[PDB]
Amino acid sequence: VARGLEGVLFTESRMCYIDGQQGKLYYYGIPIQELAEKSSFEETTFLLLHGRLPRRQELEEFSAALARRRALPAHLLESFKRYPVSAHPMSFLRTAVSEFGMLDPTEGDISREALYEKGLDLIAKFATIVAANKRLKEGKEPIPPREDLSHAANFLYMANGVEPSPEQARLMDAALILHAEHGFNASTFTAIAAFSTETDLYSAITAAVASLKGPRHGGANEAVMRMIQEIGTPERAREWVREKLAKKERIMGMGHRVYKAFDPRAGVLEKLARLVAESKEYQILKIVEEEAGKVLNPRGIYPNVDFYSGVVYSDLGFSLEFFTPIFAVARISGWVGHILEYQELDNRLLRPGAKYVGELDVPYVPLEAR
Amino acid sequence: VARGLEGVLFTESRMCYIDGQQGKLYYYGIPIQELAEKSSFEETTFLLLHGRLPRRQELEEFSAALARRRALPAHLLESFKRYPVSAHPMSFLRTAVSEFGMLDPTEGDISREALYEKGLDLIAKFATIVAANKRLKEGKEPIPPREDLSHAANFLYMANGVEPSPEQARLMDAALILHAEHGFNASTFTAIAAFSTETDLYSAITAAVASLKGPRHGGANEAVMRMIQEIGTPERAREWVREKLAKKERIMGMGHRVYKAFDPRAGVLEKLARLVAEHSKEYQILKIVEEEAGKVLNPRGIYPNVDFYSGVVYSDLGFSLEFFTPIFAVARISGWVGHILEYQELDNRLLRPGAKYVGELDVPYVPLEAR
Ligand SMILES: CC(C)(COP(=O)(O)OP(=O)(O)OC[C@H]1O[C@@H](n2cnc3c(N)ncnc32)[C@H](O)[C@@H]1OP(=O)(O)O)[C@@H](O)C(=O)NCCC(=O)NCCS
Ligand SMILES: CC(C)(COP(=O)(O)OP(=O)(O)OC[C@H]1O[C@@H](n2cnc3c(N)ncnc32)[C@H](O)[C@@H]1OP(=O)(O)O)[C@@H](O)C(=O)NCCC(=O)NCCS
Repeated sequence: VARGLEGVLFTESRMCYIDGQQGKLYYYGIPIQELAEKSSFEETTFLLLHGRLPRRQELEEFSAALARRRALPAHLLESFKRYPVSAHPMSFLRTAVSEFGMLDPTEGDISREALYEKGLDLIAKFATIVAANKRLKEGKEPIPPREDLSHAANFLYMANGVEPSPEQARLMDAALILHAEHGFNASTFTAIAAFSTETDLYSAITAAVASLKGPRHGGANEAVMRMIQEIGTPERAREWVREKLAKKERIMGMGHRVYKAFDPRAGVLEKLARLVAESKEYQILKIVEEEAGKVLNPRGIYPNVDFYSGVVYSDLGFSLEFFTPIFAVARISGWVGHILEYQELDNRLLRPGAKYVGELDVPYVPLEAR
Repeated sequence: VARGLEGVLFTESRMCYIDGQQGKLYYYGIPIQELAEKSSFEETTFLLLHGRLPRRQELEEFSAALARRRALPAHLLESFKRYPVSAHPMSFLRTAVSEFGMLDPTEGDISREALYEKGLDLIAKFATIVAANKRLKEGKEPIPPREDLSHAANFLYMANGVEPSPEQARLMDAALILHAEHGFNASTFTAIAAFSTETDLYSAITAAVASLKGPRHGGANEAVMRMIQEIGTPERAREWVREKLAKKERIMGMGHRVYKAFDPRAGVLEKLARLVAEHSKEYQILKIVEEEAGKVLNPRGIYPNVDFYSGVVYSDLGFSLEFFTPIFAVARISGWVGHILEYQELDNRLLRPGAKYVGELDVPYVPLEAR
C-alpha cells in the first residue's frame, strides 16, 4: 500500500527536478537560486509555461500580456462585497476562482490554447484577488491593477495602497519565484487529479487552492507564524520546542515529503528573512531551527519553504492569514504549467484503488431487527 | 511509472468493495442491489458515514437531522441570484459549496465530529443547491425544502416545482443510492488528495466537485443520451453500433476502469429504466446497443456501466442532460463525506507523489541580452 502515494511516480515531467537528499531545486533545469537572484515572476512564469527562458521581446510582450489581464471583472468585484470578510483568505480565493470560472463563457474549453489563455488570466488575476481580499479585510476598497508595475510591485501596490519601494518589490518578486513551482506537491497533484477528468481549468485550480490551503501543505505558512507568536519571545523558543516535541506534536515549517535536507528555497528565504530582521520573529525561528533541528534533522526533517516565508511576507505588509494566499499568487504559474504539461505528456484519468479491509456479504438486516 | 495510478493502492478502506471481475459492489459489506431495493438515501448515507445500518430511532433522527439542514442560508440564496444563469451547473455547485464554506464560522474545523456535522450539512444541502440551480436556470425561484418529504422526494420537488409521485421519489431514491459511493474514483480521490493537506471539508468537497465536473468522470450519462438521440430510433440501433465500432469509436455507457463485467449498478438501473419505459424508445435502443455492442465488447471485458441507463431515468424525472452530473453529486456527496471521515480515521497521510523526471538538469541562467 503506497500510503501517502510516497514514492509513487505517476507521470513524467520536465518542469521540476527536486533532489531531496542534496537539497536542490530546478525549474526546467535551472537552479532556483539562480532564478531567485536574477529572474522575475514574469520571466519564471514564462519559463514554467513555455519550458525555456524568454527572449527580450518575448518577455516584454509576455509581461504586458499578463498585465493587461490583471483587472477583475466588475461582477466578481461586486460579488466580493458580500464575501464573508471574516472568512479565511484561501476560502475567499477559492470562491473567487470558482466564481470567476462561472463568468467565462467558454469556461469548459480545455484545448491547449484555451488552457494557456485562461491560465494567463488566472496567473495575472490571482494577485488582484488576494489584494482585493486584503483591502476588504481592512475595511478598505480593492485597488485596480497598475499595468506599469511588475506583477510583484503591482501586487504590493494593490495590497498596500502604495507603490512599493524597488527593494520591497524585489523581495516580493523573489518570494513569488521561490513558491512558483515545486513538482507534484499536494496542491499541484490535486489540480492534476481534478484535471485528469478533463474538467475545466478553474475547477482544477479551485481544487489546487483548496489543497494548498491545508496546514500540512501551504497553510504551514501561517501556522509557522502562529508558532512564532505563540512562542512570543526568543527567550521562550527552546523550552517551547522541547515541550512541543515532548507532546509528540509537529513543528510547522519543517519536514517535507521529498526534502530530507534543508529546503533550497528556505535557504534563500532564510537569507531574505535575515536581511529584513536586521527581528524577534527571525531570532525565534533560528532557535526553533536549532532546537528542533537536533531531534528532527537526524530524521531528515529540516526547515521547508514555509519556515521563513512568513517573516518575509510580514515585512511586505501582510498579516499571517494572507501568507498562504501569497503562496497561491506564485504557485498558480506552476499549476498552470503543470496542467499544460500533463495534457501534453500524459493526460490520463487518475483512478487509484485501496486495500479493502472491510467486510463482505454483510446482510441487509430488516429495520425492526437491528 | 504508474500512469493513471492504475493498480496503485494508496490507502486502506472499509467503505466500498468493488468486485471488478464479477461485477459486484458493496457499501460496508452490503451488496448494492439490496440497498437499491430496500434502503433509502438517508439510510444508505447513514451506512456510508457510520459504517453500519441505523436502528429505527437512529434512522428517524438521522433523516430528521438531514431534513432540518436542507435549507440554504439566505446569504447563499441571495448570491445565487447573480450566479451566471448560463454557467455550467457543476460550476454553480462548485461555487456554491465554496461560498457556503465561507459562511461557516468554523469552516476549518476538521475534527471528526466537525467533519461529520459539516458533512451532514453538505449532504442535506447538495440537493437544495442543485435544485435551486435548476430553478434559476429556468428563470424561476428556488423552492424551500419540505421536511415532510424524504431527501429524494424533496429533491424532485425543489427541482421540478411539484411534489413527485411515490413512484418517481422511489426512482430518485434508488438512483441516489446507486451513485452514493464507489471507492476511489476521480472525485473521491481528489477529495482525499485535498483533505490530506488537512484543508477544510468545503475545500475538499469543492475539489471533489471540480473533479466530478470533468466529462471523463460522471459524464457518460449525457453522452449516452446523446448517443440514443443520434441513433434516433431502435430500428437503426444495431446498424449504428456496427458502424460505430467500425469507426473504432467508443460506445458510451459501456466499459469501466474497474468493472470488467456488467456494472452491478447498471444491473439495478436496467430494471428501473425498463419501469419508466413501460417512451420505451430510449430503453429499446439501449437494449439493442447493449446486445449488439456487447457481443463484441463483453468478451473484451467491457459491459454497460451505471451511465448506460441512468440518463433514461433522470430525464424521465425531468432533468436535462446538463443536470445529470449535478444529480450524481447530489448522491456522491454522501460517499465523499464518508471517505473523508474514513481517510482521517484510517490513514490521514498527505498525498504527495512524484513524477519520473525527463527534463534537463543544470541549465544555465543565460542573460536576457544573450538569448
Ligand atoms: C510535510 C509533512 C506532512 C511530511 O510528512 P510525510 O512525508 O507525509 O510523513 P509523515 O507525516 O507520515 O511522518 C514521518 C515521521 O516524521 C515526523 N515528522 C514529520 N515532520 C515533522 C515535523 N515538522 N515536526 C516533528 N515531527 C515531524 C512524524 O511525526 C512521523 O513520526 P513517526 O514515523 O515517528 O510516527 C510533515 O513533515 C509535516 O507535518 N510538517 C509540518 C507542516 C509543514 O511544514 N508542512 C509544509 C511542507 S513544505
Ligand atoms: C471507462 C473507459 C475509459 C475504460 O477504457 P479502458 O481502461 O481503455 O478499457 P479496457 O482496458 O477494458 O479496453 C480494451 C479495448 O477496449 C476498447 N473499448 C473499451 N471501452 C470501449 C467502448 N465503450 N466502446 C468501444 N470500445 C471500447 C478500448 O478502447 C481498448 O482499445 P484497444 O483494442 O485499442 O486496446 C472506456 O470503457 C470508455 O471510454 N467508456 C465509454 C464512456 C463511458 O461510459 N465511460 C464512463 C463511465 S466509466
